Amino acid sequence: MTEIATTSGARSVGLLSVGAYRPERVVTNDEICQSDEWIYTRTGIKTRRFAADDESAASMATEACRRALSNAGLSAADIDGVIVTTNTHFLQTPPAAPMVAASLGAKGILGFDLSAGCAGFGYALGAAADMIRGGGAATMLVVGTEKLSPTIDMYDRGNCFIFADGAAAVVVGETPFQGIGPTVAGSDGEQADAIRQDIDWITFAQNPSGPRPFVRLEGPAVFRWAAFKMGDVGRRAMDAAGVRPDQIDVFVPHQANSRINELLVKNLQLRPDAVVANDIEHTGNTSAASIPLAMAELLTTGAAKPGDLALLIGYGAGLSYAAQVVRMPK
Amino acid sequence: MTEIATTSGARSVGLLSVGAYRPERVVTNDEICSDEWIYTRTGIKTRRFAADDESAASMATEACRRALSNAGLSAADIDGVIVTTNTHFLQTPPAAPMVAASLGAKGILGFDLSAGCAGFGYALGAAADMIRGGGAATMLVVGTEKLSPTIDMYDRGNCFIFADGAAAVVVGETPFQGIGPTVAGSDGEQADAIRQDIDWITFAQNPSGPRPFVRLEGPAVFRWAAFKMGDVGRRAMDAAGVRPDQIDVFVPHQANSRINELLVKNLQLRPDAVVANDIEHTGNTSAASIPLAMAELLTTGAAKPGDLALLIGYGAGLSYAAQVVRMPK
Ligand SMILES: *C(=O)OCCCCCCCCCC
Ligand SMILES: *C(=O)OCCCCCCCCCC
Repeated sequence: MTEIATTSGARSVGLLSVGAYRPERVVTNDEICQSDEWIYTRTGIKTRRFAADDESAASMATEACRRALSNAGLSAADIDGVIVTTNTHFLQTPPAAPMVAASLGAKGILGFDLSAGCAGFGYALGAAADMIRGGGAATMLVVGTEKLSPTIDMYDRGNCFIFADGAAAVVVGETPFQGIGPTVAGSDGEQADAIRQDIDWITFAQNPSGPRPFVRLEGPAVFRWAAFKMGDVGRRAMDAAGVRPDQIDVFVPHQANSRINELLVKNLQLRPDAVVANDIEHTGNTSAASIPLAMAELLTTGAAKPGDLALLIGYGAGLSYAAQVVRMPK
Repeated sequence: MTEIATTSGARSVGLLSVGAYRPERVVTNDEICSDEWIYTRTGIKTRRFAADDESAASMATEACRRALSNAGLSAADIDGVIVTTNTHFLQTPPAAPMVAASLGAKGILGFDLSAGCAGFGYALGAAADMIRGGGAATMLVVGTEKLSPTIDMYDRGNCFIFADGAAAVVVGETPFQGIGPTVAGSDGEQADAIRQDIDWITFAQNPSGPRPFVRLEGPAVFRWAAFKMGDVGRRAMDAAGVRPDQIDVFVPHQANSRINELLVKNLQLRPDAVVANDIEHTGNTSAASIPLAMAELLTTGAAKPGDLALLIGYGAGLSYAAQVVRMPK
């Protein structure tokens, strides 16, 4: 017999940088609601950004990657691979990743698209770290990108003010100390219909002049699942990384709803002075992009500092969750 | 001052089994279209089309069941599932949690990976990487495809190529290393070579225009695969510390027989190396093609468990992913 060779990579892996792209167009509650107080009270959202018509999930991802590279002090030549996590790449094929790689001037590098609803970022982060420690790569881009605005039913009074557009990217590479803890993840396939495209594209393709697909949300069900189950997920993620709740400096949950996230902060028993991501206020829910965008906002404003111990929790569609403890990038 | 735990799982990981699902309905060249014309160009004689109530997700579930059974394991033994596909026709929810739920392991981690036909290679790599990192001990990786609804029956360039099916592998700890290092890359400059021609949203906003279909720039894909994947193969063998002459089984993506015939020669394998030819009765099932081709070779007994196999996935995005594995089941 011949033994199949095993390779090895870096032991200590971390977030070198974050780079964010936010579309120019600002849509206020008052503009979209044709009550600002009503929306803000229920969601925590005041405004959100909508991408232009010529912008796409891939194009915003590219801009975000450019910015992440600059913040890590790297060129595209330094990158070994790129994972795009998104739910709004509106082509079955080709994937976004190779297009992103090409736009960045690194056309040959490995990459794929990963879809796990709002939790794809934690999954892609975990995969990158695993890949780098495995020896399959040394430095990687992970980019959450989302163009949700064309998917919104503007007569759906349950969700139309929730979803928004944007992209943010992290660079994952070797660090002097461990910077990304073990990935804690799971799902609940039994509640798959809680967040969905209501009509599959093929059913629609065969009757284009009938009702078209839009995003649908069973809000109460999602609220209850997130608010009550994600505490245990955070604890698992902290326990795996060997850290206590009181050691957490920064909490970055998925920016789905402020009320959900306030309940999680309380459930997680964090320090009274722990810094909690609240990017949703002017960014809305940008799904796969929300955590890294929220990371960027905290670093941009000086609320968080690079090296801060952060707990990230992603939750959402499919009913999927992914969580991990990290050190803040940049 | 605050340590983030450094961990690890099993260093030696491998394929414990493969399970295949193929739809009942056999469509012949004669039914679809000239038998000799298609066969000369592609090596396809027949292909399988899934029923209307079948999906990529449902077929993935069935492929997983069989894989589990072939490994002598149940859903309880699995820590996660990766579904790779290009024909999950929902933006959300992802297929993976639905497959987990249908297996009776609704709580397990999982996600959808899309990378054209190279998705299996990437997902295999990712699954092994995850296990060695300690994030899981045993995983399912399933390639699945319902390609028939995407075919334009008037596209005389490709209508006879694509078909339906699913196959899954169980990935877990093995006594000896069973999955070589991932060799992967892409060429985004040739993104339009294999594509959905009209994006779903553009189509939704103009229902009076044409509907989307799979489009293929054959020549451009042929050239790229036939002359570039040889080197990819060599890089994957080199990474696994194996010579071409040690390869028992070669499993390229079942895109086209003629491409694959040129690849076999370029790769300089043993005259008696076994070459996957599942395309003949399965057609091109994209992401499902490689595990399906593995299962076909094991079923006929052309390949045996333990055999040293070279896998090369190539296709859309212009993406490729390759590794050397030991044959499972
Ligand atoms: C996080 O859980 O958010 C999920 C949002 C993804 C919705 C995808 C859009 C589906 C509708 C397509 C018209
Ligand atoms: C392997 O390279 O396969 C790529 C083919 C995937 C085709 C997806 C279908 C796109 C058309 C949707 C109507």
